[PDB]
Amino acid sequence: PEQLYSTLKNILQQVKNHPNAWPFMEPVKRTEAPGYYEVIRFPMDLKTMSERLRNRYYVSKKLFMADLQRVFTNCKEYNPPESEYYKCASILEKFFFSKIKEAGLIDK
Ligand SMILES: CN1CCC[C@@H](Nc2cnn(C)c(=O)c2Cl)C1
Repeated sequence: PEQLYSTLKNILQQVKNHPNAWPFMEPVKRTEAPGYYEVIRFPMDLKTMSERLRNRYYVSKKLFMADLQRVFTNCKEYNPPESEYYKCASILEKFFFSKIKEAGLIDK
């Protein structure tokens, strides 16, 4: 557990401090995206992920990876490809992928 928790903490740290992480630091507000919570069925953001991680809710890598991936896929499904949010999501998603591959967390 201690090795996994250490790895996941470092990953989320690097992701949340990335220059393209800013759109994902807090949950999407209804007022800023009317209808978001109708069309995006499972919202996720990095504050929520930090709360879940700190609460020791991620006893497997799989939940953590799925939640973090969904931050980016939600963004890239909702927003226009030419939007800054979409572009940030694409960049940060690639960073995320590099971090999980670096840690040996991809399925063998
Ligand atoms: C709370 N708010 C702070 C600024 C950035 C924003 N991020 C959004 C907003 N709307 N939508 C639709 C998004 O996809 C994102 Cl990432 C979230």
